[PDB]
Amino acid sequence: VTVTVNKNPSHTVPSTLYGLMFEDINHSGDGGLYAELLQNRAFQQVTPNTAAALAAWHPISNAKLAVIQDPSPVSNALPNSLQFSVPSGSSGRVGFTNEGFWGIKVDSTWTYKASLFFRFPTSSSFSGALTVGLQTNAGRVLAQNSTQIRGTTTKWTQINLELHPTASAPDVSNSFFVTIDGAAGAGQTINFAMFSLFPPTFKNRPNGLRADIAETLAEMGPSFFRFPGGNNLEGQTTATRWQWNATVGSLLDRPGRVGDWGYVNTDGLGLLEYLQFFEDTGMEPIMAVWAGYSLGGTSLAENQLAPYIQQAIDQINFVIGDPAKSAPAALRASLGHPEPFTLRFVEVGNEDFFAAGSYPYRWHDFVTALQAQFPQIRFIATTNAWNPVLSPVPQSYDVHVYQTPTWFYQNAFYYDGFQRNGTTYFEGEYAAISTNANDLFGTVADGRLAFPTVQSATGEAAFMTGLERNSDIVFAASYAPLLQHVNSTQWTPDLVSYDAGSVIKSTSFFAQKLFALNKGDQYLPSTLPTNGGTLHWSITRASSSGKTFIKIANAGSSAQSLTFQLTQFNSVSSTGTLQVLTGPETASNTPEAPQAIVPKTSTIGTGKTFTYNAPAFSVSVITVTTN
Ligand SMILES: *[C@@H]1O[C@H](CO)[C@@H](O[C@@H]2O[C@H](CO)[C@@H](O[C@@H]3O[C@H](CO)[C@@H](O)[C@H](O)[C@@H]3O)[C@H](O)[C@H]2NC(C)=O)[C@H](O)[C@H]1NC(C)=O
Ligand SMILES: *[C@@H]1O[C@H](CO)[C@@H](O[C@@H]2O[C@H](CO)[C@@H](O)[C@H](O)[C@H]2NC(C)=O)[C@H](O)[C@H]1NC(C)=O
Ligand SMILES: *[C@@H]1O[C@H](CO)[C@@H](O[C@@H]2O[C@H](CO)[C@@H](O)[C@H](O)[C@H]2NC(C)=O)[C@H](O)[C@H]1NC(C)=O
Ligand SMILES: *[C@@H]1O[C@H](CO)[C@@H](O[C@@H]2O[C@H](CO)[C@@H](O)[C@H](O)[C@H]2NC(C)=O)[C@H](O)[C@H]1NC(C)=O
Ligand SMILES: OC[C@@H]1O[C@@H](O)[C@H](O)[C@H]1O
Ligand SMILES: [Cl-]
Repeated sequence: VTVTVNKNPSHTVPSTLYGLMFEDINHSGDGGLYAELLQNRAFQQVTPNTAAALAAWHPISNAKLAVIQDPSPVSNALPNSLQFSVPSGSSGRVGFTNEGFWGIKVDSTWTYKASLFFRFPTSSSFSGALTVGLQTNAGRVLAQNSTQIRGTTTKWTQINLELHPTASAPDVSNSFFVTIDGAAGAGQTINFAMFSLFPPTFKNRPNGLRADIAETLAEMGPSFFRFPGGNNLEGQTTATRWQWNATVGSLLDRPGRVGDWGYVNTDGLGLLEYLQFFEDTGMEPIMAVWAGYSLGGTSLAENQLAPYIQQAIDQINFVIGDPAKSAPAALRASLGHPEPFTLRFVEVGNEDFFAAGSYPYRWHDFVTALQAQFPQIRFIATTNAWNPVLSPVPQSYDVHVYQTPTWFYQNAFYYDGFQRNGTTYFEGEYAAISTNANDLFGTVADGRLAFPTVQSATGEAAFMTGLERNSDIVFAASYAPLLQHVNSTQWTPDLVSYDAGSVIKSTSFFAQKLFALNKGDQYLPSTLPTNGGTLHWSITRASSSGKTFIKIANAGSSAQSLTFQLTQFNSVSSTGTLQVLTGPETASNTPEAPQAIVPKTSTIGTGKTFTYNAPAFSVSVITVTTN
């Protein structure tokens, strides 16, 4: 096919076109992006005196463990304590371990920060060292530090100890430990609460993020971060919804919540930590507010909304408000960030098409209130576009689609026929998730993708060329889900996967990265691809530099030739760069082969005419300079 490139741009490409979608799913927050290494660190939202309250915790030697409703808890938010009892007659090493989130990476190049709170409920004569550390799951100690404690300490006391491993572990099958001398401790009980173990964090942020994952997200050049959901915003019930205020301040005062994917969220990754990450990466937020619906099917009545609308206002004021004018903004200032953060986009609920009966009044009441307080924010509706009819008329809709790879290339013209009437569209969740059109949300045996494939990424890339062509009305687009702990998965496929020690960048991740990093501010119209065809392209140009990015998706099984005609330009560089992602149709990056499919960069001859053969199942970016 001959592709003629117009020199005259048709529209400005939004700064926001490519970004990320985040919720805590697949242990993407706790166990993932949030750097805390101990699972069930503070016994949040568990039932005292149950086995499940002890999840991730194990005795050393003859230690007796129970999670109790402490008569004197460390805080109101953390009513549960670990009761650690040493039997009479004990000796040697007695204590307990935490297995982490399916392991803990122990790296001698890292300093770890351990902490805990303790008290003796019964004043005792105990006088001896409390040791914390890291051990292999065979009990081989790799790091340790200690401090003196006294049985007379009957009020909560924090211990803070650094840990320096003597050797890196050969795998992630390691645990955190706490021990005392069994003879010194014989017959005694200690209550513990609010444990933590951190590695070095991204940008050395206090209470920050896991470095390899954070860097991987930054590597993709995202422009926005949609958060905190997604389903995990909604709760199963009003009472279990995400609440911003429960996520800010001291970790002692964060109660955690049962999230929407089968596990407790600590809310250690809370609103301020999200905002700091955006500062650290240059992303801007697309922040959701809870909108009166939860996943059990309950809509709050219209005459019930006011306190929830106020909570949304409070949430936004925490982000952007003048500290002198609201308590949430004063709180932001008091936590060390008096300056407002950026916030241009707020999403009202999540997937309210499932609650489209009540969304008209919820949308109306939330948006009229929020727009009145925040006249510069653009509010995004979550129902299906234009059905039901909302008031006020939405400026934006969030469109989600989970489909087959084929659907994505067949639907690259999704936005071409939309009216240009002042509405913008956020493709806030999309992914090619299955090869089985008859059972998209099924099992792997029934065609569900365990990991993105070259087929899925190239189908998505074809669709993305349509997002970029239609970026006069498409302002933002994010794959979902973003992150997956391979040891605790509720949804596949996911953009980036990991275990306790390493990261897997998917085929889809590379398609995302190639689109986001090679994106000009000008859209250059070109010969249209065949609507329904497997071969797609989109061309943009950087106004300041003339860097011109030709993005090509071949989502099909046939190689396809493209001849590019740039004769309208005064000049075209004599060479360009080629970045190509390709491989067998069903190839994936997996924990066992994490670099099976990676992009390749080379230099090609260019000018006013050049020919490229786009391989079967490929994403290609050709970069030339044009003036
Ligand atoms: C985060 O902020 C919200 C908003 O203040 C807090 O939620 C509020 O919590 C109070 C205390 O639970 C709720 O009050 C109770 O209301 C019911 C029935 O209307 C009544 O039976 C009780 O005696 C009591 O008055 C209040 O309704 C609730 N508001 C909302 C919007 O949920 C929340 O507790 C804060 N979270 C943290 C961790 O600080
Ligand atoms: C045990 O932990 C303590 C407390 O973290 C470590 O002492 C700290 O060391 C850092 C680095 O020198 C200092 O910045 C802090 O001021 C120290 N605090 C205290 C209270 O001493 C100590 O180095 C650790 N020891 C081992 C063997 O890991
Ligand atoms: C932008 O264009 C779309 C497409 O015509 C409009 O969508 C229609 O909206 C009405 C209600 O307002 C519905 O009854 C139609 O089904 C919608 N059409 C389609 C194809 O979805 C939308 O109203 C326009 N918006 C503005 C702001 O002018
Ligand atoms: C976490 O997941 C990883 C990856 O799936 C598991 O490691 C794999 O385990 C299977 C079955 O034992 C092996 O055949 C693979 O060779 C392993 N892959 C790699 C890359 O090591 C790991 O065992 C899981 N961890 C836990 C605690 O369940
Ligand atoms: O990305 C996974 C889920 O898909 C959509 O149903 C939900 O918003 C999201 O939580
Ligand atoms: Cl398919």
